[PDB]
This record gives sequence, C-alpha cells and structure tokens, in this order.
Amino acid sequence: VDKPRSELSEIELARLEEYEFSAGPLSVLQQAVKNHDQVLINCRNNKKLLARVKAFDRHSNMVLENVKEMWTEGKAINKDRFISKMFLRGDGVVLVVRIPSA
RNA sequence: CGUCAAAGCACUUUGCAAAAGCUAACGUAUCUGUUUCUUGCCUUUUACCAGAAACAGCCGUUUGUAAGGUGUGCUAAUUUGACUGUAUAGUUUUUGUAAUCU
Ligand SMILES: [Mg+2]
Repeated sequence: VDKPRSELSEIELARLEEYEFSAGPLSVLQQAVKNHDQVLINCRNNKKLLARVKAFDRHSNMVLENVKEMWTEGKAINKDRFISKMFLRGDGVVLVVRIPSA
C-alpha cells in the first residue's frame, strides 16, 4: 500500500496494521496459524520453545499450545519440559524459526 | 463526550417539616391590626392624624420529604451522583542492554 507515511488517522492506521501482516514479516504468523506449522522461539534468557502458534498480536504477543521448552546449563546438561498452553509476551521474543509440518 | 453506580422518568395534586450564623433581597413586591408612649384636628365615643418601640394577621415565595394523578417505559427512557478519563513497541517510565559468573 502507498501509506507508510506514518502520519495517519485511525481507519488508515488499521489498514496499515492489517497490511503489516498481509505482506510484512509478521505474515509468517498467519500461514503458521493456518498451516499449523511447528515454530521455534528464542527468548531473551536463552530459552528454546517449540509449539503450535494459534494467535499473535502486532507486538508479537503470541498464544502457543503444546509447547516443548528446553534449556541447557556441574556440566552443561540439556533439559526439557512440555507444558500445555502458553501466553508469551512479545517483548521477550528474539527470534522465530519455523519447522514446516510437511 | 466516555466509564461506573442507583433511580423508572417528565409534568402535576395534596399532607407534614423547615427556611439569616459568617450582616443579609425567604418577597429587587408591599397591606392591615393590637398594646404601650409622643403628636394633629378636636364638645364625647367609634372613625381618625403621623412618628417610635414591642408584638401579631393576611396576600405570597423556596427547599426536603411522604402518598397519589396524567403521559409515556420497563422487550428501555430519562434524571441524579461519582470518577486518578483517551491515544502511543521507534531516547523521559508499560512490548526489556539482555543473558553469561560473582
Ligand atoms: Mg355620654
């Protein structure tokens, strides 16, 4: 769209918001939502998260289900913990990498 | 304008209660009477004359409250009150200079 001017009112701001998804990088969230693809999360405390993604916010606030979360740290020993459902604040997201289900 | 709360609401009839507290129009209006004094005209009384003080009456006004009436509603309408009431990932607070060890 020809409105990245960043000086907008509410309706065109919402249009730009939806375009920020429909073609922006956050577009990866939609096809991950609709294709039910595996997505891995890198948190800012060196945490590894992999799970289904169901909904996301523009802030990258994400609701996850069936999360497998692993962390490593004596001698370096990797450990894992599976939790049913997650609400992760997009503040702490560093990286997302998708594992295609197919 | 917004949110929350409780009250049906608008208009109206009647009863009860109150109306200066920090000197100030309950009424931006305005009458009558009684008692006690001082006066005026006076043959005596009422009826009077015009000033004061202390008291009352009448014509009115405002507010609170209680029970009703009319017209509209409760499948919503209006009124009253309270409120620390609004955006915003791009340096001054809320979308992380973090983890790492000590
Ligand atoms: Mg005689």
